[PDB]
Amino acid sequence: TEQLDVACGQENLPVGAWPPGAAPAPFQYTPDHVVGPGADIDPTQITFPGCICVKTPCLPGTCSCLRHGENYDDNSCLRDKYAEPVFECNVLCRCSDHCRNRVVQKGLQFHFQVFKTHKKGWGLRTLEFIPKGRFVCEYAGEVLGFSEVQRRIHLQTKSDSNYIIAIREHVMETFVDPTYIGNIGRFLNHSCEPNLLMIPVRIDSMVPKLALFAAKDIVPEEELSYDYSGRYLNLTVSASKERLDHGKLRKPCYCGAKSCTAFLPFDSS
Ligand SMILES: Nc1ncnc2c1ncn2[C@@H]1O[C@H](CSCC[C@H](N)C(=O)O)[C@@H](O)[C@H]1O
Ligand SMILES: [Zn+2]
Ligand SMILES: [Zn+2]
Ligand SMILES: [Zn+2]
Ligand SMILES: [Zn+2]
Repeated sequence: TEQLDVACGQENLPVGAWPPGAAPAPFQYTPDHVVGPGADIDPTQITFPGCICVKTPCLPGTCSCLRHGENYDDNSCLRDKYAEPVFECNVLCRCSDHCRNRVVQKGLQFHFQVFKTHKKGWGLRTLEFIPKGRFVCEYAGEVLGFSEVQRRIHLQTKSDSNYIIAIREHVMETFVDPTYIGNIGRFLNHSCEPNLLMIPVRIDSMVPKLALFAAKDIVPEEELSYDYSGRYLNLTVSASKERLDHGKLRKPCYCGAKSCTAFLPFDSS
């Protein structure tokens, strides 16, 4: 039995695996964050009451979800010292599901493929063109507390892929770990010159979605990457987004970028 869809039917579109007859190490798929040990906020619970727009579209000035201008353009592309927080209209907003401020919530819109890279283990690539600015995928998994993070990191062995990420927004802190239960974003490799940008996007919950948007046009078969240090295009003091690992060895980076630093920029413990 060859597993056709790495996402197990749980996303809008299947995600294939390559090469034929090869599959990544098993994990439990989830399209969305789930509660993990130490989480104090259930990421599935509604926290935000939404906007009051019902008679006319949600627009800046009148939509309490759009207090910092439109997040997205009409093609659903992300527009664009302190960073403006992004809120989508949510399950409680009475605007229609066509509202231009509903984008991450709509889910995957491209066909991706988990594939064996030359030196980085499995990665994720697109099988189709993705326009600059378009939502690509979340990085979703168990939402953990700080001590649980510490507990898991300290067990990371030498060949372990490291997946926990720490999001700090200035402090709101969110730890997401798709190691055991996670979505397809867990397969994104790091690049020193990546093609995705991660933005914390709030929808129903105070626990943000870690939404990756295309930072440039991405062509078919192009591998999808983001910066594990979270520095790429991160030009405010407001939001650090750091992948964590254990141990003092600096792991080599094989991203191939001209500005490669030669090391994978985990925050080590
Ligand atoms: N630019 C890069 N250079 C070398 N290894 C990388 C890399 N980006 C990601 N990795 C590898 O991928 C791990 C992060 S999880 C990313 C998916 C992973 N390659 C997998 O097969 O499941 C890293 O710990 C490292 O093993
Ligand atoms: Zn509104
Ligand atoms: Zn709204
Ligand atoms: Zn709306
Ligand atoms: Zn690199």
